[PDB]
Amino acid sequence: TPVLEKNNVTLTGGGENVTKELKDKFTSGDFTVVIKYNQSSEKGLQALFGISNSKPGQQNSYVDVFLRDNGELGMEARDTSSNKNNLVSRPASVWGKYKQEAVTNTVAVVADSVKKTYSLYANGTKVVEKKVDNFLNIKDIKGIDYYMLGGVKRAGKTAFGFNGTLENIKFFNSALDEETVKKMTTNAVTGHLIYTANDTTGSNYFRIPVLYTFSNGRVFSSIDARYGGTHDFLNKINIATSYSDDNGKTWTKPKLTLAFDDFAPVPLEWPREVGGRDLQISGGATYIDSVIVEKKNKQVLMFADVMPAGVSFREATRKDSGYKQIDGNYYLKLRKQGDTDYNYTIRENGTVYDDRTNRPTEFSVDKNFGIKQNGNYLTVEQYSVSFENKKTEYRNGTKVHMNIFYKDALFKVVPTNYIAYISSNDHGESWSAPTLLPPIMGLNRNAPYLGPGRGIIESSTGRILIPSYTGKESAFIYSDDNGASWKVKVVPLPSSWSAEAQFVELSPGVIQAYMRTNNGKIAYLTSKDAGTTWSAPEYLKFVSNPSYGTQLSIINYSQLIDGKKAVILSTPNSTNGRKHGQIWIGLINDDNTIDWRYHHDVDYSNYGYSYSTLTELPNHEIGLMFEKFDSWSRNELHMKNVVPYITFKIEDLKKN
Ligand SMILES: CC(=O)N[C@H]1[C@H]([C@H](O)[C@H](O)CO)OC(C(=O)O)=C[C@@H]1O
Repeated sequence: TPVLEKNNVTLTGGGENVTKELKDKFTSGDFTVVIKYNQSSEKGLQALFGISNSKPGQQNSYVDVFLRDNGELGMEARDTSSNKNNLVSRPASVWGKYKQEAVTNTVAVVADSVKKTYSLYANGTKVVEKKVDNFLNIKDIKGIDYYMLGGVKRAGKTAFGFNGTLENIKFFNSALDEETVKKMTTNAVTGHLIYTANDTTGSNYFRIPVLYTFSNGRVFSSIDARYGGTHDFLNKINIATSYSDDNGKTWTKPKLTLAFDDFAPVPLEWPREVGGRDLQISGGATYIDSVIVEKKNKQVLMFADVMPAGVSFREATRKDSGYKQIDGNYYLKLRKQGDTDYNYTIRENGTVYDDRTNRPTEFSVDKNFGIKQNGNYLTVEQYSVSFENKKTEYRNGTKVHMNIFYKDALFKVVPTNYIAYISSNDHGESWSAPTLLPPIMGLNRNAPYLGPGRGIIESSTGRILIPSYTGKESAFIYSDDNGASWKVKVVPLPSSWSAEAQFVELSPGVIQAYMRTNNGKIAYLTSKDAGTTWSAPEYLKFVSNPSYGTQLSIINYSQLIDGKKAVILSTPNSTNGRKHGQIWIGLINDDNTIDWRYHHDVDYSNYGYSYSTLTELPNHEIGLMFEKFDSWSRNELHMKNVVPYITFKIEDLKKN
């Protein structure tokens, strides 16, 4: 039970002395503090409480828990005379505002001198636990004489003044156990996660959210389940899905939808320290960056990039499709172990052919790229990962089918990237086996890289359009036969853009592709013939981002706003990083120019905001899922439970 509990303490920098209440309560020196608070101003460094030596010369002798204006939660524990200075923290731990209101967060700190660890919790998640060599509890700091809410008394002055309301604050004179404190910090923020660390997927990490609303009124999500931290590469990544049959209120437990099993779907504690965060899973095959579209006949497509083990955006040969042309048909090449050339193709029924003799072999390749010999599966041992800061990838005794995308395969595909698609006839309950896309860029070129989010059906032609990019060009993958066959329009860009794009239709036959660039701006290209030819790029005047850029989301909206047809855009908007998420409403004019009339800031401007996805809910509200952190920063790698789902009414989005 609490040694002290206070409530509804509103403050604006000044703090409140509780020295009389807490002096003499902390017998061992260990402590737990749980704080339910909301901020009225996020600016500056703010302490939720402070325990200090207030006397002159002793300003580096204190304990506190602090909040930064970018959502970082941390704690310090410092002693002047021994020059001991502990700082434990994690970025992107709290929420600032939501729809014009200060957000209530619940955070906690645990100091355990037996373990020599400081632990921090926020909103149901243990955001960090750190064993420290120079551990300090309250009794270890010389001359503690001052205990304060909403600041730290340093040399008789109030430092780090907190602005807001401490709704409830509990001080305990012992280290409370992990599961209790997780429970105490659980609140409404906790329930905005669809995908959670070590849920049904087995993944501790997630990135690249996608939302889509189907014609039947189901709302559907896909996401990258990234098992080896959040690294784009190298990594072990599956695509997970989850859906809602009630306008987004409740969601199904996540299922794996695209996955390889050369590594198992298991939780790994990826090291965040500078010395380990660069580590990667190197040996594992991957699906990455999903795109969803619903056809006119209500069948659903999902596309994803496919990386064989060892291959990424970085390693993939750019000069080979992985396909061969034989009598006007395209067939995937394979290289057998011990050969240097690619002497084999996969042809009809998955039969592996020796191209030299033009004869079928005894080998075949199944619908999931698994290898058979005489109609029986070849096997390989699955890998596990183990730590200590010593990472090892090792064979674990479990047998899985040998696969042409694996490290230990007898027959291997060219080490480049591919695109695969799967189809569903039951709005995402079940999915067909993956089909690899044919060499639409040419035989001597790797496939493009998907622009995550959604594709579209252009209404005047029924053309299906899937966005992708090469690093130098936009690659608009399309089908004019309701998805039976695919072509591409390649459009050279002004520079080396990572041209992650999304489409909107302005009017029949007129589409725009809005995309990331390498120049700091969002570009948009216009076609007035349903995607066949594209104008020169124009740029939005009101977004200004770092040169590297970030993925965006833009969707058509079904209902009139101010009597006009509308589009809705989600993007970060800050030259300081992947920060300052905004939702913009653009109203289409009769001449097909857009009036960008409204914008809404999702949280405060220094809070993290990376990849995002929008959908129109059946009730005509808006669903938003996004990466509430900076996914470019090397400081914000390998963080759990940082991809929330939130919703807006149009009237909410009109404000800011
Ligand atoms: C296929 C792949 O690697 N996709 C990744 C993409 C890509 O590497 C970049 O476009 C190269 O320029 O980068 C990012 C990113 O947050 O910046 C996320 C994607 O998951």
